[PDB]
Amino acid sequence: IVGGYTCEENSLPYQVSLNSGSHFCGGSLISEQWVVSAAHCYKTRIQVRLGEHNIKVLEGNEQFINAAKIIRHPKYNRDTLDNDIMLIKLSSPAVINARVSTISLPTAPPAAGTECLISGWGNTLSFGADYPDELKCLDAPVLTQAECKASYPGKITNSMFCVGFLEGGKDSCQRDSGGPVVCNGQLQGVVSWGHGCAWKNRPGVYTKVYNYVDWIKDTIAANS
Ligand SMILES: [Ca+2]
Repeated sequence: IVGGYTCEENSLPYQVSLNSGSHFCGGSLISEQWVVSAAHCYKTRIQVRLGEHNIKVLEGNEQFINAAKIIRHPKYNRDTLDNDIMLIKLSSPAVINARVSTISLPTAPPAAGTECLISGWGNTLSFGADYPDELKCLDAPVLTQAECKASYPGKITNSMFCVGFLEGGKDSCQRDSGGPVVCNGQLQGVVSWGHGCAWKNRPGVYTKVYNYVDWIKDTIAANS
């Protein structure tokens, strides 16, 4: 997250870190045993880290649980990032408590102009890279589809929407990928891509979670 602030500790209890030696992506806990992330974050083995604030120091609220199933959307396109979403089934359920808990799936799409909360342990620089120890947060609005499309002409599919600031300065970034965009208490987006981070006319592009609620339901039911 570029241009954000350090979140209050364990104030986003649905935020997870995907770890494969180091942190590499975010995710969102949607039930005791299931996480939503980006398909481009797939690896064959993933450890999910819940209850984190400082990802470098064991503070006492962490739960580390291996992924048992890692299921990309079957229409994920690895060139265009169309359908950039995946589900992770934990090998055992997380213990739900004040510091680890779920985020609701969305009941409607978010309107343009809605203020959302984006979070993660991704890069904090617009040129180069620096990764933080503590979870970062960003308050940002949903942009119109026309703004999204004008920012990335020919690249915005029907699974994508934009959130951010066309003037630049504040955005998600590398290793925020897979993590949440929450608007009015519902998971509306998955951090997906952009050109650079926090550049003018290059807002973040996010997967439209609302478009996948039925897919999530069905996939979970079939893998239970
Ligand atoms: Ca920690």
